[PDB]
Amino acid sequence: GLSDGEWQQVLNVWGKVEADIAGHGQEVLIRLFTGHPETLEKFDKFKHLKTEAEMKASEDLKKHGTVVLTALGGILKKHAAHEAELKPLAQSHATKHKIPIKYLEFISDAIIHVLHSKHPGDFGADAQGAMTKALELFRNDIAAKYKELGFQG
Amino acid sequence: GLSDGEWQQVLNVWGKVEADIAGHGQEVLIRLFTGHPETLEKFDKFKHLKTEAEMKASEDLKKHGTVVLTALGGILKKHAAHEAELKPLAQSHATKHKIPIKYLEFISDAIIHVLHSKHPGDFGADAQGAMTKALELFRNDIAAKYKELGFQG
Ligand code: HEM
Ligand code: HEM
Ligand SMILES: [Co+2]
Ligand SMILES: [Co+2]
Ligand SMILES: [O]
Ligand SMILES: [O]
Repeated sequence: GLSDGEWQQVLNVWGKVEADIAGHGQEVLIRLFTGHPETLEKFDKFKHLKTEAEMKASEDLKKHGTVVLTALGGILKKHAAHEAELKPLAQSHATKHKIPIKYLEFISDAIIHVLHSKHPGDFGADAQGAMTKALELFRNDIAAKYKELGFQG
Repeated sequence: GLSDGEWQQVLNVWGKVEADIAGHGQEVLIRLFTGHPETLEKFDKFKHLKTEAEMKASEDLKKHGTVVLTALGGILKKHAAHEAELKPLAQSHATKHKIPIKYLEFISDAIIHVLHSKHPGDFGADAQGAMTKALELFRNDIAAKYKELGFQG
């Protein structure tokens, strides 16, 4: 896992990328295609390109390089924002509060019941099943952080 | 994982909680402590409450109810926002493009290389280490989806 300052280092350098995404995208695919030419074979519109000069001249490769870094940028920013909220929760529940995963199952059961009983119109079998799965994802994320810190519970 | 409609149910359902989070929180915690009393003994500020009467009467149990459901709401929203960008990318690259994990390593190395080259000033040893881990987490997320869909990456 990444520390708070590491995630901030990644967002910090990604700001520099987004400021000239067209050029960065170009260089990254040329770096890919020259270093590992088997990768060029997946791209119908590019596999004809033989040299760095032809690849730099390809408007298609330029535009796809931007499509790739735009998508990556968005996914890393989303990953970082999930971690900024998950990490301190996991940290405190592990080391200070000392809450076994089982107890998080208990509170998950409670959340489902209170929701069924207070908002049954908005909480059918399908929503109840959706909310059940979402709370399992939340506990598995805490659980994957508990193993990292070596918290036994 | 969950379908777009499932997440939308969870998010709809969450809306009805945010209308009265104080009350919802209070009942979840009271339902938790009555059902499983060992959970009350992790709260050094609530373990003096013996009855449901004392518990409904606690200003701070109620305020802690709001803290729990707020944080849980926040984290599930960020979880869903990450998935919504991971899923389509994993889908297309597994089923249509058929891109093995190995190739995602190559493009990861290329991004790191071009950032070392073009932006040393925002990309020293620590920042490079940070990005290396961040792209590892990205590949793992993709690899986890590859398993679900049956694609051998
Ligand atoms: C960080 C890594 C990557 C990102 C963020 C990324 C992102 C994308 C995006 C957004 C698309 C267009 C929408 C889509 O089809 O899903 C795309 C298309 C594609 N990607 Fe990737 N990709 C990555 C790595 C790779 C690698 C390593 C390869 C091949 C070696 C690859 C091959 C392709 C191909 C063939 C297409 C279709 C191109 C076309 O039809 O014009 N991707 N990629
Ligand atoms: C959905 C599940 C849970 C969420 C979202 C959650 C969230 C939080 C938050 C945001 C805090 C305050 C910040 C912090 O210290 O980390 C907190 C504190 C705490 N949580 Fe949790 N929690 C959950 C489940 C549990 C369970 C099951 C227990 C115990 C059985 C527990 C015990 C505590 C304790 C003891 C504190 C310290 C309270 C104090 O001294 O004032 N949590 N929780
Ligand atoms: Co999560
Ligand atoms: Co991710
Ligand atoms: O790509
Ligand atoms: O909590």
